Amino acid sequence: GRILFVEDEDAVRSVAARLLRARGYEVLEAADGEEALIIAEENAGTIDLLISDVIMPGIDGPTLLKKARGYLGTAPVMFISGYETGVTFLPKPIDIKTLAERVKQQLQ
Repeated sequence: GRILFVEDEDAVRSVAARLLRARGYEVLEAADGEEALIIAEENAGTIDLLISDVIMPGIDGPTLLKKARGYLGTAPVMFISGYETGVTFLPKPIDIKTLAERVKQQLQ
């Protein structure tokens, strides 16, 4: 499954991305919404899931969704934070077992 994972905190993003790759997903990482929007455009219609932090330097995750939803098609979207159809919310700190369960549910 091709996941676009948008998270400004490098160590949080990298852990989650590596653990998702260990489960067989392709994970395209972005550190901000402006990078994510370019990735979404260049991969339009091939992304299966967007996972995004809510509050990030630059545009927030929900604004990214508004800009990127067309490139994402019907892909589900999962927002994450320590604080439109197919939109879910997972609190931080992220538990990998729960993250993997939710990714699987949204993709199946």
